[PDB]
Amino acid sequence: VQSKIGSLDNITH
Amino acid sequence: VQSKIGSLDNITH
Amino acid sequence: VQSKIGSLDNITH
Amino acid sequence: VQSKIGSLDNITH
Amino acid sequence: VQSKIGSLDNITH
Amino acid sequence: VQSKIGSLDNITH
Amino acid sequence: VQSKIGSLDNITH
Amino acid sequence: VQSKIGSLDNITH
Amino acid sequence: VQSKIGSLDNITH
Amino acid sequence: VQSKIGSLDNITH
Amino acid sequence: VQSKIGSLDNITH
Amino acid sequence: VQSKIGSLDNITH
Amino acid sequence: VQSKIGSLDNITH
Amino acid sequence: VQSKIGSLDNITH
Amino acid sequence: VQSKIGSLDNITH
Amino acid sequence: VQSKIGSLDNITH
Amino acid sequence: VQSKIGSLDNITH
Amino acid sequence: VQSKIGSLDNITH
Amino acid sequence: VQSKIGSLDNITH
Amino acid sequence: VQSKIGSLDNITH
Amino acid sequence: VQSKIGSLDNITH
Amino acid sequence: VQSKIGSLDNITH
Amino acid sequence: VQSKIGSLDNITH
Amino acid sequence: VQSKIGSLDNITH
Repeated sequence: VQSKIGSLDNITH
Repeated sequence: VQSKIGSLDNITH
Repeated sequence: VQSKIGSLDNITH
Repeated sequence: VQSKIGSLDNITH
Repeated sequence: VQSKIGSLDNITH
Repeated sequence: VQSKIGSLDNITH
Repeated sequence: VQSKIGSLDNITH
Repeated sequence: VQSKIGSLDNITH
Repeated sequence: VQSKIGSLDNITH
Repeated sequence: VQSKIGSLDNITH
Repeated sequence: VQSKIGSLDNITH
Repeated sequence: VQSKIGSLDNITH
Repeated sequence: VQSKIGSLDNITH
Repeated sequence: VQSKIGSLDNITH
Repeated sequence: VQSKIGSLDNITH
Repeated sequence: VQSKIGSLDNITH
Repeated sequence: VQSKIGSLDNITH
Repeated sequence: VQSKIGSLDNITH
Repeated sequence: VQSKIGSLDNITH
Repeated sequence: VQSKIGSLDNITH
Repeated sequence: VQSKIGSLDNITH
Repeated sequence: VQSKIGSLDNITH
Repeated sequence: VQSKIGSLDNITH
Repeated sequence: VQSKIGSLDNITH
């Protein structure tokens, strides 16, 4: 509700 | 509800 | 409801 | 489910 | 569930 | 569940 | 979503 | 979401 | 979310 | 019962 | 019962 | 019962 | 399941 | 389950 | 479960 | 929900 | 929810 | 919730 | 209910 | 209910 | 309920 | 519901 | 519910 | 609920 997700997994290999 | 998802998985190999 | 999805998986190999 | 979601309700008497 | 989520309610008498 | 979440309620008499 | 309400009831008596 | 309400009830008596 | 309310009830008597 | 009701599932292999 | 109700699941393998 | 109700699960292997 | 009802109402008038 | 009812109401009038 | 009811109400009038 | 599941009702009026 | 599940009701009026 | 689960009710009026 | 089991497995080796 | 089990497994080795 | 178990496992070795 | 009610189960290895 | 009610279980290894 | 009610269990190794 009225929320936001920028990212969950940023995986740099 | 009135929410936003920018990204979930950003995987750079 | 009144929501938006920009992206889910951005996979650069 | 059986809710009121993302709505506007105006009443005048 | 059986809630009022993200709504506006205005009443005038 | 059976709550009032993220809402605005205005009443005038 | 990205909308506007100018007014709902304009009443002159 | 990114919206505006100018007014709902404009009443003149 | 990133919204504005100018007013809800403007009443002149 | 044993469902997926209004949910989001993302699986990356 | 044994469901996924309004949830988010992200699985990266 | 034995559900996932409005939750977020992130699993990275 | 594997049960028996002899009688429910015996009404002598 | 594996139960028995002899009678519920015996009413002599 | 494996139980018995002989009677509930015996009413002599 | 609001049901009668495997029950017994006896009503003498 | 608001049910009768495996119960017995006897009502003599 | 607000149920009768495996109970016995006898009411003589 | 009013039944009988003589045997299930008679194994001779 | 009013039953009998003579035997289940008779094993001779 | 009013039952009998003669035996379950008769094992001869 | 999802039960084993008034049943017999025999397993031999 | 999710129970083992009035049942017999025999296992032999 | 999730119980073992009025049952017999026999295990032999």
